[PDB]
Amino acid sequence: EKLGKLQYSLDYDFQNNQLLVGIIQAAELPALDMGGTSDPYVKVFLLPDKKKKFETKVHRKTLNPVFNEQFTFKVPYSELAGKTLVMAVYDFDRFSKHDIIGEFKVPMNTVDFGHVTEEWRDLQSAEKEEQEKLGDICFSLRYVPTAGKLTVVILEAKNLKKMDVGGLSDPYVKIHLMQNGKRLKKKKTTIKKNTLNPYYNESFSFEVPFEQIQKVQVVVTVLDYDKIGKNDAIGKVFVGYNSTGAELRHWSDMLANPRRPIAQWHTLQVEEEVDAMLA
Amino acid sequence: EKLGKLQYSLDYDFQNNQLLVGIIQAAELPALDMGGTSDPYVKVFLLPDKKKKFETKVHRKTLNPVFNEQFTFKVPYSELAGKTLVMAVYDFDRFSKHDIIGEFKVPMNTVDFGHVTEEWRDLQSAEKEEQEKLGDICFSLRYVPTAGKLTVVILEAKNLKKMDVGGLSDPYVKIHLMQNGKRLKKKKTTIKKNTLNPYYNESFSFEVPFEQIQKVQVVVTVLDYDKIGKNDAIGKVFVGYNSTGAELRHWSDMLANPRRPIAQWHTLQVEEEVDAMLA
Ligand SMILES: [Cl-]
Ligand SMILES: [Cl-]
Ligand SMILES: [Cl-]
Ligand SMILES: [Cl-]
Ligand SMILES: [Cl-]
Ligand SMILES: [Cl-]
Ligand SMILES: [Cl-]
Ligand SMILES: [Cl-]
Repeated sequence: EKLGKLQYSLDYDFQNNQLLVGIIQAAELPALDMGGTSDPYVKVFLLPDKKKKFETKVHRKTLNPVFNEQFTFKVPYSELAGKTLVMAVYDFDRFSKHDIIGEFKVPMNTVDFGHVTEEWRDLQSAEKEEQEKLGDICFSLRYVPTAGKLTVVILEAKNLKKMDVGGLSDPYVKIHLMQNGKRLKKKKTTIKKNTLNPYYNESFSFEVPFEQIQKVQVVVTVLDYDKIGKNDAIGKVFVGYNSTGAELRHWSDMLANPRRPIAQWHTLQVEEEVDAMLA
Repeated sequence: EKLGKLQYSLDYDFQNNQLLVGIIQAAELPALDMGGTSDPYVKVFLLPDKKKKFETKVHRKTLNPVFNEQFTFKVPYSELAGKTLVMAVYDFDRFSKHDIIGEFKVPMNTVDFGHVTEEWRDLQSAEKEEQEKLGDICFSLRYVPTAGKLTVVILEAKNLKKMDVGGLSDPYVKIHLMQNGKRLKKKKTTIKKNTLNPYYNESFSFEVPFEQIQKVQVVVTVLDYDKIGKNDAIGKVFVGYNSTGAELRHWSDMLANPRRPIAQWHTLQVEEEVDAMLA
């Protein structure tokens, strides 16, 4: 099955005890018949912990993307056995999908370290990818340059994780406007009870002058409401400064289409790893 | 004449007394040079400076590039009159074609500040672009990941500026391997006398382990030899970390084609402005 090639680099840096993964480029990706081209990007992670995933920038309308991106996994050399590098090429669109054009796995036991690995390898078929299920959140972003008004509409969520024993969840979403690690504003949606697919369609606005929009970050977190007890977050995602892949594309599209609300689905990630990226 | 559209943003930031220029995207670029498409990028400068230009990343094989890039010009509001913003869309080539697809000028006197300008405007015809003439330098880059060997071959130069009264120049080139503002190595070619188009074809090597190649910078400077007196640089250019446009493409191509020498012509820039970018 012809799915194209991926050029990558692999190297263990004994100095800083970290694995270096390079996503150079992909070639000959399958040509769509329902679209024409693809908006490819690569997710990079190490099994068995599909918690931490990295993403390349999403490339527009192409079957031969050149990424030139580097990623890092802090792992002690003596803990490499049992781990597998996964490089999945996704086809972007504003949906929850997970359209895996193809992928390439590299079991650490097949790698000759102490020498730099850099090569092309054919992409293999794959429908589902090892993923931690927390659900998807859907929201729209709209920015009016002149007025300096940022509008975030929390539309809906689906397949949320079950936070209530012998039940579902009581999901609510809160937004955090941030700038340089500093919390500028907070917002919270109403609470929906007993559901994994809440529908909100609640709009919120912020005042972000054009001279700042380029430095802020909008953090969206979905949590479960618990009357008697702590409200545990089920997952989060953020867009704006330093965001990557799909999140960066969402933010960019917003800036490219002033005055228009761009809606898009995002895959929720574990609160801990998203916080490290906002760090 | 159909040359495509450019979407840009313009705004004066009275807070930091600087002009903000945004190059969002271009559409319908004419299907020309290099076959089916082009490798577009935009040079941005404020006339009558002409000496300081900025460049967007070069986008591969496309007639509808989305840049999402921001640039800054520190200019006092009271010194804006008499200045013109120039946004020229070039088509990338490894030769010294300096081919302009189209351009769009914005005289400051036509801008209504105190309000964000963001729009599309058709590109206009243009052959030559206001340029400070210093000449072009041609060199090749080759990198061997495993061996950690970086090879720079100074091939030749052309149209060098005349540094000798009632004569031409006595050009020589020196290379600076840098890392984090720190000078790691130096190299110098032989000296060619009385010429504006010297031919060198001199090769040099550096030891840059794979775990560092991603952080170094190769600075190439062309100077005029003067026996009795100071050797004045005619111009320079650099590639690697933080390099942009054509320079970044050269560096990337090197990394994408290990073990192969990638040759390319570069337009020399004034020593002062290049140093500010290496700052
Ligand atoms: Cl293509
Ligand atoms: Cl690309
Ligand atoms: Cl690279
Ligand atoms: Cl939907
Ligand atoms: Cl293994
Ligand atoms: Cl293969
Ligand atoms: Cl593009
Ligand atoms: Cl933008």
